[PDB]
Amino acid sequence: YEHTAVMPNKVGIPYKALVERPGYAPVHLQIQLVNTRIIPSTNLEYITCKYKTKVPSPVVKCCGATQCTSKPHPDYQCQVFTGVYPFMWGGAYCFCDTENTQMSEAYVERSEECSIDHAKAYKVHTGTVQAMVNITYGSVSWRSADVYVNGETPAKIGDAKLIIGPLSSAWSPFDNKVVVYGHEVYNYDFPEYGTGKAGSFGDLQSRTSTSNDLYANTNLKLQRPQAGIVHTPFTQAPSGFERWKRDKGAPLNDVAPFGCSIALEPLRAENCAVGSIPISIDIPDAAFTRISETPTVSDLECKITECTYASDFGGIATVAYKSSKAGNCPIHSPSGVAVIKENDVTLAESGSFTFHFSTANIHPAFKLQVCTSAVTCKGDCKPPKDHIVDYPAQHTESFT
Amino acid sequence: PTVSDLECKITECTYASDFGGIATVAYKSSKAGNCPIHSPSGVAVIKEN
Repeated sequence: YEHTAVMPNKVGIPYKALVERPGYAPVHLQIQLVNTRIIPSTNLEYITCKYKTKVPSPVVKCCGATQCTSKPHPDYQCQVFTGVYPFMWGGAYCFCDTENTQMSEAYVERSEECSIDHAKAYKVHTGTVQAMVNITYGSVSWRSADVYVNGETPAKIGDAKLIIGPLSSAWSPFDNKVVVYGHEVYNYDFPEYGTGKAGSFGDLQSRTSTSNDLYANTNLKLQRPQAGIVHTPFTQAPSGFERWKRDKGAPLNDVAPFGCSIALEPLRAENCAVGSIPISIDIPDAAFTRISETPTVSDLECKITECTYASDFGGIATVAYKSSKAGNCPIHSPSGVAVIKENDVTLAESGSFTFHFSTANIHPAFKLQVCTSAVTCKGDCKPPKDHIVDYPAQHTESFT
Repeated sequence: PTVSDLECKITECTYASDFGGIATVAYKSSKAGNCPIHSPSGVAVIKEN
């Protein structure tokens, strides 16, 4: 009567199920968990990415105490070096003949590559989550409502009233703190902004793009510019945009107990083939077409016309229908066991009518609930040789 | 899918392997359509494709 389904996510080739009803004709669902998306309430904690030591010009004090005055960008590396007297054409600027100093100074500033192609941390909370889901319904055979994933607000679009969620499209495998580097979202904790994570994620930590301030524990180490040369060499640990895609933590575009893949995101959940959104529909008696205002199919028999073995649509099977009433006649197989493209089958008494479907097996022995009548549409399913369709129509290859 | 019932009897035949022998067949089938035929021994050689 009210076909709940926490059936595997599908997004690539919709899956189908059947509301059995004996008072009224059974009515189809196409439960398309196409968006398993998230709407976190979040906070940009820090961009990370490979640095650029766009050095401030060294505040060289050569004697009379060394003074290095700081300029914008917290975490300011400055190191005196002696035994080098500064030349640039043969020149000098140092102001002792008892000290030959070259004082190298370097701060971290965001790379220009940080602007475009970069890692991005987040403090991720559940927030005001939502997902949209198709239910084909009645004999209208389409309605795709979008409601909050937490139940909360039902919405009746077409015949069915459709409730999406609770939470199963409101969380990805994110932790509270996550760093993201590419497609791959990395469940990488840190104790808020203001912390140092050199040689990992948060080596650079800018809270603004095209930075003028950041926190850069990048393991920045100045070395001696030997032979009276004036330059600043920067020795620095690799970043969250120099690797961590094979020095990976938990690479979410390659792992997920949410059964999804993830991109460079404040956390959304792309392309889920399992991760089941628990779907709940409130379908009144009205939402069905009634038993005697539809056929009640009696004397039916099913045989293939030609099924296709593959969890993609194309399998067909005539059913030599014959009933005791006439009308419209919704059809569907019980669950994703056979996923039927035809939400509705036309029915005339003593005729024969092919419907469309998809199977996860070579024998199409799925019941089809033809307006208060099951029938096994057994026969022969000739595969399309080789299935390259991205996901199974069934929803997880649920067998007929 | 499977050819379900049928019975055959002459409508005057040949005593010869010349093609001229005919026989009506009260055919019936799981689904109506075409049905290629030939004797499965080839003792009757059938001109009907």
